[PDB]
Amino acid sequence: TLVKDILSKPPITAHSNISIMEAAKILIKHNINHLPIVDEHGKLVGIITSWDIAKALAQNKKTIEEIMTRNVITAHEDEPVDHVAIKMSKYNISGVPVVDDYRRVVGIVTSEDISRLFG
Amino acid sequence: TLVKDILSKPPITAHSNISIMEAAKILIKHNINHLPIVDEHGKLVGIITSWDIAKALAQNKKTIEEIMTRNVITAHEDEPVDHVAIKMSKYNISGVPVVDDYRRVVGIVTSEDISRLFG
Ligand SMILES: C[S@@+](CC[C@H](N)C(=O)[O-])C[C@H]1O[C@@H](n2cnc3c(N)ncnc32)[C@H](O)[C@@H]1O
Repeated sequence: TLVKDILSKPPITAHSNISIMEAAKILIKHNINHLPIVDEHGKLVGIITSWDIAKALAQNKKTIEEIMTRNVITAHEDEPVDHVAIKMSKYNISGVPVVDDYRRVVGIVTSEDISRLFG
Repeated sequence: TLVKDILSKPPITAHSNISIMEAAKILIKHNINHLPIVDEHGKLVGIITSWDIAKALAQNKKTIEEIMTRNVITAHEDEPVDHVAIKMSKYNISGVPVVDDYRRVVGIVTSEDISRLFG
């Protein structure tokens, strides 16, 4: 079971220059809790969840780039699913962006996406 | 093991008239993702998570009352811990406020609390 295999839908990403409100609107619109942030060239630079929306409000930040998590735990398109599951238990995270060798975001894998593949 | 036997900290609550930003500050300060909302008597009236903070910002809500979830599953201090775990699975929830005879909040049990004891 590789990752590039189990991807079912397009990636949803955002740029870092956007407001906290715009980011929140994106989460709600797509009903997602993980939003990979890409630069103007489509390359991964960070990640946002609803926790970071709360954190931005608490720290009085205006843009996503001031609050996004910059050390992103990722999976490779050619990576095995079990390794991703272990990554997610180890770091206690529930979503990992899937990247290629050029750092483009090809999708995202969640712990619900995985929950299916084990049960 | 009753609920009262596993509570390890005081309750953390907020009033319904506080701003979205002020609620967000409470979540971040205490590193919690569930915030029971109470009235002037301390009676449970709702609950918020960081997801609700995001929802509120997206919708330009001003206070917590405008976004809080009012349909809140609870536990009593004298309820078996296992019965709380059963509720979490049954209603697909991750945080259960613990209430007393006046419906005041005396603590909260989370999914992580359960996994730490019984995972
Ligand atoms: C308190 S931790 C708990 C993790 C929880 N699953 C969440 O949604 O955030 C919250 C932080 O995890 C970070 N985070 C979530 N997924 C991540 C990932 N794949 N790589 C790096 N950081 C991540 C987010 O930036 C957020 O600020």
